[PDB]
Amino acid sequence: LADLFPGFGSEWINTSSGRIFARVGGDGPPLLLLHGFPQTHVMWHRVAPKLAERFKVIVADLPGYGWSDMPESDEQHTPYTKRAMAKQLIEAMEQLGHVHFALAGHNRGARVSYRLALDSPGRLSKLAVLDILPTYEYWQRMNRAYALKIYHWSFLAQPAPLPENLLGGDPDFYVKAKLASWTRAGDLSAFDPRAVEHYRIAFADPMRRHVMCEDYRAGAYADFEHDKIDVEAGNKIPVPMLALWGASGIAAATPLDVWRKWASDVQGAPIESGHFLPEEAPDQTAEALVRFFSA
Amino acid sequence: LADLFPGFGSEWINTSSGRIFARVGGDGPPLLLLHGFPQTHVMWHRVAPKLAERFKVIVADLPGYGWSDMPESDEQHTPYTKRAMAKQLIEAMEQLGHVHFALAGHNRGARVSYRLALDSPGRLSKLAVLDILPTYEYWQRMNRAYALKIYHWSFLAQPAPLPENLLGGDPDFYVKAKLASWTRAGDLSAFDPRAVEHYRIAFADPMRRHVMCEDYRAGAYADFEHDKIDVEAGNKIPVPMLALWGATPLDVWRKWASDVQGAPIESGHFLPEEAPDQTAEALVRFFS
Ligand SMILES: [Ca+2]
Ligand SMILES: [Cl-]
Ligand SMILES: [Cl-]
Ligand SMILES: [Cl-]
Repeated sequence: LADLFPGFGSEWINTSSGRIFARVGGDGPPLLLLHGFPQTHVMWHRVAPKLAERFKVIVADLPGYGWSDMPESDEQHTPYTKRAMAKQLIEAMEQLGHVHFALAGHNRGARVSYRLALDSPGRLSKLAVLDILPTYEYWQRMNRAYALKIYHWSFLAQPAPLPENLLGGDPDFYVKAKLASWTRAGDLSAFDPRAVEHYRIAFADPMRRHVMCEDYRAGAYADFEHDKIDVEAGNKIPVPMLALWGASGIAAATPLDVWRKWASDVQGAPIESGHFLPEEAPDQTAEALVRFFSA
Repeated sequence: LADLFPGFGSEWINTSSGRIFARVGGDGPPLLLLHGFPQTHVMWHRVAPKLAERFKVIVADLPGYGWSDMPESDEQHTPYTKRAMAKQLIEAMEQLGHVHFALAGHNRGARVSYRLALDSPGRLSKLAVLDILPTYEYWQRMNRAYALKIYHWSFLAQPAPLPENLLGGDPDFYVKAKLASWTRAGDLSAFDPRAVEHYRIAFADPMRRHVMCEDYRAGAYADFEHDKIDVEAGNKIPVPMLALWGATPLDVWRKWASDVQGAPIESGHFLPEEAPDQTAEALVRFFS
């Protein structure tokens, strides 16, 4: 497996919940980057060099993903809830001496991020969320057309071992089809092939697949309940926020109008891209982030 | 593979779209019984005898299921639309000289059945549907709770080859899990193991699984649009109808049908296997 981060160090950070793997580079204000599904930390490899010119950049594998440890799950999927993930990443950042930091997330990693902002706003200087709406909003909008367009939220959330058994026959085919499907073009041309191999090797481990299923089960149950509490209470994130989305991404109204309901100081823009902003549109995504976190 | 229909013949019935396999038994007024997913005609083995006491009973594999031939599909999944399946079964019944008949269906076969009633009501003396609502109504209900409970409606409808690739790895586990998970008991104890083996064997064939996905693709697309035309027009089935359901559905069906009665049955989804005495008694009473 390639090293996609020239001159970044490598840390395995202890926490009460298990080790977090990270690459660490640059210097300046601390910025944590969180990937999602079906990826690992390496999906930031096109933008991290540019960010490292201005920030101390911490590129972490989510709890249970990549080279991070995999806690045993439970009947409420607790360790793979976004609440739990956020707590674990807070601990990992305190191990580095970072109690107040900037954060950018994509997909599951973005969900961790906004949940962190709702639970522990004082931890964050600023927050960016890439190509997502809140988990509550994804579920609320559910109807036939959404159910058919993006099916995997309900599929992976089926009780174990249904999705795990289905995914075990030909895992490579599933992971690669997902990666291609969510890009602008519908192919793998956006991705460095060495990055694709990181994703494929992760996905090839049944223990890593089970984590991804627990993640989505959390996404259907507890994470959705946690979000519902907030929206019904009228709680908004006070941390300055950026919402960046792909014009051909996954996230009627614009994602910016959705986020205004969840955040009292939010800006946003689309980028011409599928879901995978940092790989499909690296220059633009890096520029948007640098500008936001520096301003 | 066991013979679960004592005193029934076995016929291959010709149609413009391919052969329909059926077990045929009994004498008297004609009654067609249609299975659904992931089963075959054999799921009626517990109730067909009692019905054959009073009716000529035709137990048919749906187009593409079981031993019925598999018509070639197309980009709109046409031969696995309920409209097209109902046309095909009308032609099969004509080959027997039955142009006015009673019909009971379960799951996918219940959808063929209410579609046949909406399109060609003169074909039917009476109609029974088991443990379904109309396709349009499921889709209208498709919020977070329904997306979770009826996830397969979206998963099996994904474009080929996604569900076919996933189902090939361990088909036996998937078929057995669907069978179990929709019963009251949550296991396979309600089924005859011989019946289970018929279902497993059909499901083990990639071409048979492809047909199932084509059925669910029709279920998400054309079948939905056919139904939506009827609900937007205010069309109600005029045929005398019974809705049985596993323990309202009757209130739903009264919006779709002008002469409908209904009752719950103590059962999970698979009424004719989980609750064979109660289902047979209800069907015999209605169809008599
Ligand atoms: Ca330490
Ligand atoms: Cl989203
Ligand atoms: Cl770019
Ligand atoms: Cl059905």
